[PDB]
Amino acid sequence: DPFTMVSVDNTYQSLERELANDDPWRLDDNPFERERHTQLLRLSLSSGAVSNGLEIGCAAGAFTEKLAPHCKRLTVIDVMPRAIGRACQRTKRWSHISWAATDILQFSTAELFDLIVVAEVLYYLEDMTQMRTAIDNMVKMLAPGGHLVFGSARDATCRRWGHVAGAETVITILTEALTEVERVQCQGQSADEDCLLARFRNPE
Ligand SMILES: Nc1ncnc2c1ncn2[C@@H]1O[C@H](CSCC[C@H](N)C(=O)O)[C@@H](O)[C@H]1O
Repeated sequence: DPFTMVSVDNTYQSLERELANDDPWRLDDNPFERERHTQLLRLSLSSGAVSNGLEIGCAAGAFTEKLAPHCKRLTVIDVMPRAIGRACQRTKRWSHISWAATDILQFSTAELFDLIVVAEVLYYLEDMTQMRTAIDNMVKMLAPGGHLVFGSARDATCRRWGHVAGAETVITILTEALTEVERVQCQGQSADEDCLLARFRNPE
């Protein structure tokens, strides 16, 4: 069925607009987003407590808040300063969270993480060369036994949203460097609410 979304000149403005909503991306108020988060957290916790976690793309901190109590240390990156601002207010009781306003394309640490969560973010990149670059970066920052928990709207949905690729395409690329340990589908009320999540292990 046909649908309507806000229309902007670039991805920065798209992000900035959602981050100015009371509930960005409806991540608090949408039962589908809550169920997605349940799956995302179930996958993240599959191996128990995390030593050094990374969250890539935090919106207003809805998932950060669910993840934080289970990581000894948590780092959170987001290309939008407004996302860091909203999320760190949400998680203020925790003293073990670090933040950086950076694009995943530009993020370079010597840090290795035993969990990287990358959900509903990689389709904002402009093309497949950027996705690969970001994926290589994520693979590089995985600890020798660590897991990567990925989630995304499907390819078709992503293409309807004006983006280049979604879940199936990224899973394919992820699989060249990493070992798939599990996956889950997540479906809501419409074609737009149809998500694939997969948990990958670093064969290392
Ligand atoms: N290239 C990029 N690098 C880092 N963060 C990005 C980014 N492109 C978009 N983002 C951020 O990714 C977030 C997407 S909303 C998804 C949030 C969370 N992962 C969840 O599943 O609920 C926003 O905070 C947006 O600002």
